[PDB]
Amino acid sequence: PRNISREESLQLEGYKHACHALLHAPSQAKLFDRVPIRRVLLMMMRFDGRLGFPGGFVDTRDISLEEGLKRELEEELGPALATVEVTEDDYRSSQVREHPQKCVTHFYIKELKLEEIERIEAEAVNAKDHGLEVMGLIRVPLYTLRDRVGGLPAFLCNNFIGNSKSQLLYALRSLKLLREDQIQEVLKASH
Amino acid sequence: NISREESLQLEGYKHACHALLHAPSQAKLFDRVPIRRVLLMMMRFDGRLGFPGGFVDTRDISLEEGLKRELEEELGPALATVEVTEDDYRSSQVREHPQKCVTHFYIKELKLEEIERIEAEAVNAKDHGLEVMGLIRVPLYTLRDRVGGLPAFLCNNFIGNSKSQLLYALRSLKLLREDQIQEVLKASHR
Ligand SMILES: [Mn+2]
Ligand SMILES: [Mn+2]
Ligand SMILES: [Mn+2]
Ligand SMILES: [Mn+2]
Ligand SMILES: [Mn+2]
Repeated sequence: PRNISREESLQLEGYKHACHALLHAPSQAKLFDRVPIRRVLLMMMRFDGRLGFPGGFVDTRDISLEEGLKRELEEELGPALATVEVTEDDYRSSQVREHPQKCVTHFYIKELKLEEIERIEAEAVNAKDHGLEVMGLIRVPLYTLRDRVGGLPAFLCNNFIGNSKSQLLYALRSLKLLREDQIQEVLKASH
Repeated sequence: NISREESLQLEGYKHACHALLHAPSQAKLFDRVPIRRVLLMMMRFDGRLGFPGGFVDTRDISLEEGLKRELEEELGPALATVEVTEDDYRSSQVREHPQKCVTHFYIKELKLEEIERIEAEAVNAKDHGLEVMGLIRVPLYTLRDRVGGLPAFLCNNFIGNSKSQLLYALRSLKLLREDQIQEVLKASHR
């Protein structure tokens, strides 16, 4: 999994493209009324039994990266996304590979209002892809519990698709949620 | 393992109840792979997968009344009308080095629409976004690559003897035979 710029990857020939987004919102809620949730981050159980971000393959000879993302989000997350514009401003990074297959993955990150996230969750059951490609929506625990494992560390022990584990860790950094040491720490507690 | 009447009068041990709710399904994945059955589990606040339910004080209302409560709390209001009776009981396990606990497992077949209504109102549960970070369905099939679906699913991080219990259910409901179950774990483990 290699880093590459948007413009450079879009000039490539014979590559498959995918788009995936992290939809997130701040929250004041405290787990057990003591542990702050801080922010809601959405991921999913996929048909293949792995955790992933919503999104999928985009044909760039046909539609833009944003256009492809939009369609796949509405299919996977549901009608509530018709009110949700993920634009070029939301674009973050692009990784490329040639093995097993020549594949470029794009990652977006988009902040929403809490009630937006909540509407998305409420309406996900009505998605075309519910109970098929998408087996359920999930929130990422951002805290470590007193036992030093429960929460994010333990969650990172789940089974992730492609580079999704790495994209999330990037977002944790990008959104200033965890310091590099906190991130390294979480990864150790995870074993 | 353990036993029900042997378990319910221990001494000091803490008691928990969890349930697998499931329904038959005609749906097919890529218009190819049958779903067969919809089985509910969840992502917990601690980052692990588990069944809904929780602790129930043995002296404070029956094992079923503990469960039904923890169900409405975690899965939501829809459950008030779910009837998780004594006949829905299935097993108990004893542990010690952890907290000394008795886990009671319950399997109850519902109608699909009922599962659908449970997933749809789950976002209204007292514990949505607190104890319960989201419901999921258990993929029962195995993909052409012979890893995706259930075997990949068993590599996720499960609480307690949650995995154990699920394997039990799959045999309990004649969903997979013992060798098929073994095939799945051998694919899973690697
Ligand atoms: Mn997808
Ligand atoms: Mn898709
Ligand atoms: Mn409880
Ligand atoms: Mn509970
Ligand atoms: Mn619980």
